[PDB]
Amino acid sequence: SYGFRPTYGVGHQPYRVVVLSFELLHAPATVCGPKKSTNLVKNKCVNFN
Amino acid sequence: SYGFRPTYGVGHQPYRVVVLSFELLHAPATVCGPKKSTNLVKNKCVNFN
Repeated sequence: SYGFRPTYGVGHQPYRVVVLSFELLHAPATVCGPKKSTNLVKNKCVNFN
Repeated sequence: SYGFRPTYGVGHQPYRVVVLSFELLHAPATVCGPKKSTNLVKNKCVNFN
């Protein structure tokens, strides 16, 4: 057990760490923001995303 | 002279440092642990160390 106290230097103070672990998979997309969906074209070249 | 004091942050606190310096030489081995010596074979292929 560590035993950190609030009156010492930063070398013995607790820091909450969120280890973001992820992987780019074959699965359908889940979490990629509120970004605007656009229209669809079937004959013209576009910069699709 | 630094003049260190025990009531300041870690940026101004003395740290004892042991600089390990070594080199892999032709000389016979000296310091490589209590690891178990094994038997010897003269006709069979092995993974020697």
